[PDB]
Amino acid sequence: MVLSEGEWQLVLHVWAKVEADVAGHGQDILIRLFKSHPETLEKFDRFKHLKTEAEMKASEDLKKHGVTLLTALGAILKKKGHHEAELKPLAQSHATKHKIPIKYLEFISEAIIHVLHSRHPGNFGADAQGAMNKALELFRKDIAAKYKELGYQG
Ligand code: HEM
Repeated sequence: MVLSEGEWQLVLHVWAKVEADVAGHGQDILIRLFKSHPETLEKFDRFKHLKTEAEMKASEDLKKHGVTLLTALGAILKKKGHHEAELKPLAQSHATKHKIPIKYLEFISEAIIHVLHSRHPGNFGADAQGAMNKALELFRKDIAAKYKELGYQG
């Protein structure tokens, strides 16, 4: 798939707002993902034990990882499709070390879209959401193709 420049602009305009508070968006997203699909929490051996949203909100570690995650995702979006290099190390660790099924990447894509919609309704109308969705489908498709070359296709 190929996004047009206008779609990338809609994606990088709402991402510039996310970058005004990387840690808070990172937290929101991971929590939304763990509340919505609790099974994904089990993948994190470092967070697994957290029992409530209040415990999640108070975890410094979780908030630090959320920054790591968004930083990595942001560097991929700013490439505007030319992300081959960035994707390599990410696909290798999630497919071989962490073992993250494609289905989970769909779950966190849904969490990202929920959170932008709640925080940024004025910059995340229907067209901007269809473009973000197009950009995350691209990402998932390329990661899935790499998973396959690596021997996991999960
Ligand atoms: C937007 C999608 C994703 C991005 C950009 C992303 C990015 C990262 C980054 C940059 C790291 C650290 C370096 C490395 O291990 O590669 C990381 C680690 C990790 N990620 Fe992801 N990730 C994504 C989705 C997921 C999902 C959906 C899960 C699981 C439900 C997952 C589970 C983990 C785990 C288990 C670690 C290790 C955490 C720790 O250090 O103990 N990732 N991910």
